[PDB]
Amino acid sequence: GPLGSHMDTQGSPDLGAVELRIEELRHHFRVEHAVAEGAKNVLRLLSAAKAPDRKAVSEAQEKLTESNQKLGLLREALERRLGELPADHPKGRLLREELAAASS
Repeated sequence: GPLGSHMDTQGSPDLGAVELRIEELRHHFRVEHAVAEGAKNVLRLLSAAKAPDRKAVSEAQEKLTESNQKLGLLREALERRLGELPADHPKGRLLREELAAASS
């Protein structure tokens, strides 16, 4: 096969491709982090009642667990994602902050 040219080496991975992956990962992170927080609100809400509903606590605990644990894989995903992106790049800056707000 004919080869031996220069495709012109760039720094960092392809931004266009990785940013597309960023969009969905951050999407997943947001949607889960939302209900993860929202569930803690619910647990506290019902736990502050002298007589909390036993079905409602199960409802909350379940959706809480899923999002909470998944936030782990979503976060560790984003951790390496932003680590390959320049901080001058808008996404890289905000993703670091959103992960910082989460736990990192």
